[PDB]
Amino acid sequence: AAVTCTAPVNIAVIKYWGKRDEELVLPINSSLSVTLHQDQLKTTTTAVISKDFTEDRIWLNGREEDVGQPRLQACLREIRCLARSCKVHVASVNNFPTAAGLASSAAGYACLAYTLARVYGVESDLSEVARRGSGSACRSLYGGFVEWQMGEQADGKDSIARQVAPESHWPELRVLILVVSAEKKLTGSTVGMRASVETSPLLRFRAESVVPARMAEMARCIRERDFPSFAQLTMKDSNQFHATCLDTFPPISYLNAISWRIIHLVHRFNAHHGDTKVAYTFDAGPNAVIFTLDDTVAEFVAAVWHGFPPGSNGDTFLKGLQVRPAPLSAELQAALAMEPTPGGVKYIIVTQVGPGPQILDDPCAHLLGPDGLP
Amino acid sequence: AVTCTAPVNIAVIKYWGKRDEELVLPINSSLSVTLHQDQLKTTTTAVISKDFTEDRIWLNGREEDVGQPRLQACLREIRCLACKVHVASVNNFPTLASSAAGYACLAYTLARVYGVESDLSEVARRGSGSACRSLYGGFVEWQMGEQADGKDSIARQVAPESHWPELRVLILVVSAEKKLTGSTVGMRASVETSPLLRFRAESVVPARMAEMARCIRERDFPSFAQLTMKDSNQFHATCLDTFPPISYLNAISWRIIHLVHRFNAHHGDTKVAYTFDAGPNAVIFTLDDTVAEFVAAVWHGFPPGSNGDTFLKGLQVRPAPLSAELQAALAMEPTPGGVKYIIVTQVGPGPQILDDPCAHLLGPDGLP
Repeated sequence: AAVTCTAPVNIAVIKYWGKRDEELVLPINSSLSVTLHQDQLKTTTTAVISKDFTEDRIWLNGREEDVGQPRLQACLREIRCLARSCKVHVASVNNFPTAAGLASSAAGYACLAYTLARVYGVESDLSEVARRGSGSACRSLYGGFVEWQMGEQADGKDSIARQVAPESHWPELRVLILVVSAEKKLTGSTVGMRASVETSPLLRFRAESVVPARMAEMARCIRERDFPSFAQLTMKDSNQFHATCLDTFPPISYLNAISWRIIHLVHRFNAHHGDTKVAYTFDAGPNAVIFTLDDTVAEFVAAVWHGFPPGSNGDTFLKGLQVRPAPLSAELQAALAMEPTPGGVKYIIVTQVGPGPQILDDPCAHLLGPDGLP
Repeated sequence: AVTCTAPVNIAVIKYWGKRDEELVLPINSSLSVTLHQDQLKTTTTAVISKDFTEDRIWLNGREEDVGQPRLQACLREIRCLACKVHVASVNNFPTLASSAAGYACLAYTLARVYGVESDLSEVARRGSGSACRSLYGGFVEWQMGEQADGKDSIARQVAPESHWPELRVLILVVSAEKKLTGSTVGMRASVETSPLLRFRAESVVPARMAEMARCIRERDFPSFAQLTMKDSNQFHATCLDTFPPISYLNAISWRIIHLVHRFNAHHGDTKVAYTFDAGPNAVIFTLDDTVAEFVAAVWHGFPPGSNGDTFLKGLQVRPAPLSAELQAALAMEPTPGGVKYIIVTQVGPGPQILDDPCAHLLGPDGLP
């Protein structure tokens, strides 16, 4: 009998950047993230076991990756090592474009750990299982606001994930992913964070005497639902992450011209309202992740539309949660003070805080057919 | 009736952030290289108007307000060292640190007009922080100082211009737009909001000053180059760690950066270095024997158009035809017009006194 689950992606507000152990995958600092809603973004994963299967084979979007990959190996190990009816088959897919944003690896391994976890009846906490596949994958194991504890034990056993606050905790929070125009071939995050660790004297200071306090401060902002404090912290930590990339040698560059016009749009927007109503955060690419409350989504989206008009359609420019087009104040439009960049923004994914991985209950949803694919 | 010229300089260990706004005192020391006045220079003529209504000043032919706070502070400071002066200035700096070159020249000229003993570090610093590093030639240091009265926050020569004859400097003037944030306001903002800047000044800069000095001393280019690049990068990192964040590097800046690393990688050695100030313009450091090839690399990366008739300025140099291997290694598609032009210079001497009677920027009045 096949089993199928779905998993979410998550956006780090206190960024994870740099490993202290590349083998067990342990971070030099802890991280705090927000789980996005599977209604909008998700990874579907189907697993089936045995009958003396034609080995262990895993499918992703179509291409039949290899089980030899050191990452899958480590993952397949943890689950099987935790199993205290042999061969396994897995097929997974997702609904987020490879252009969309990042955090696709985490989601994928989170769903992998969850699906297989229950293909063996593993009731245990499988953070370690997902972590070995993808560091930040453990944060996608719970819904709402999740932290990835760097861990203190060299055996990488306490470097797990824990919920800071459930989905229902902040019903008003909203998340926007602004997929920007970009050609620049980006350096990978695994390869790049390694170079930052080997060469960035500022990265060492960030982890030793900066993050710990920010983690605590951020957990506090979430419990109290203090947006301005949440927003500020998020921007300063996004900025510091990219700062350490610039301090790496050779320097790394993920933000492009569009990234900056957006950064500047957010600060001008906030200054006009004389209040921190919007926040931005960037991962290892130029796409912008925007955090804002439900009551300010429409006006802010109307603002990006003004700054980066798609060039007639409106269709597919807004995806996910429904946003009603709002008009722009003349004073607000002036405060933005920025000539438009047509096409600057490909499209906008609108979502909210979501739950942890889900278990499906429809046979028609299984990804693996009565044997293979589809 | 005195005319002088002063040079600009490029900091290799960046000065960024003050510990005292009024006295212009840094939170860390800095080291720069004095570029030759044969390529870039500010000319300043001061005349003690034995009797004219107030003090007047002209910059490139346009009269400015002698009431600017920095100008006055500079005036009071030197006028202290010892009357009723008229000043005129000009420079061949197309619209970098033209400000430091300006006060170093004003302080040096007036110093001669009033016949002030010596050491204009403080007079210059009060006009523009980095100006004090333009009072000496070669490789100069701006010691941050231990005294709160800031009398020991001055310039100190690390080596004369004759020390590294081979070193060359290129200034790639890039096409840019975004109204840049001024450096005074920018760095003040950094000191108030950037936690990485504090760590930079407390535990990084000090040691880097020592190694930079050691690289110059031993003419160890590759080490001098890497450190220069790492510090340019850390400066811009603390700018981004500022809240709101500050951005000086643009797309062309990054292409040039990538170009440099690729060039070095192809040759299996650090032969070129870049450093960026509060703007997207790139300052390149490289030895004399590799400028021709690097110039050709830039030309190929950013073709000037009109066969670059006015693409190369300063020290004459002909690009070296690029090999097919080098082009493939740089792996960069063309960016026509990316670089408006390249200025070629080298290490130069401190400010100079112009003995030619025909050089005065103003006769017995204040006009051409």
